[PDB]
Amino acid sequence: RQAITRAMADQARTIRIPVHMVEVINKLARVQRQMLQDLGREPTPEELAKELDMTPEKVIEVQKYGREPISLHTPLGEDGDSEFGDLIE
DNA sequence: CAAGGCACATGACAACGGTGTTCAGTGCCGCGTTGCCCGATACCCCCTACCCGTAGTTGACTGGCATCCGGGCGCCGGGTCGCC
Repeated sequence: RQAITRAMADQARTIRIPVHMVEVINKLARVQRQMLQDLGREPTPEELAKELDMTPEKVIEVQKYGREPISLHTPLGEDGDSEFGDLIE
């Protein structure tokens, strides 16, 4: 499990995330999932911040850092021929 | 009636008038040309806060994934095993 999780942290995401940011983001994600499961509603950012014990600015920071790129070579969907990489200047 | 004698003016004669130049000197009064003076600015230091990588964590826990069909259409071209 150690080797597998190290590999997932260090080689899964297109934009590399440090291992301890990786555990921070997965911790906040799983606990937020628990918040949704308990309260049955999207938790407010301040409540999440206190649950994580960090301040809201770190919450927003890791939330924004925990994304993944979208591929240009995808159909635009407006038309089959068109692709996303041919619409951004 | 002709010749000789005195008045006023006249051909030049310099020297003043008044004013315009001259090289000359020295300033007069504006730009500059430079010594300070500071003032700010780049650039060494020390401290700790936090990012990021490495290394453990012992009941047991021993093979996955969901595919894929209504192209359609034809040809090439090779493989592939029956055929006698």
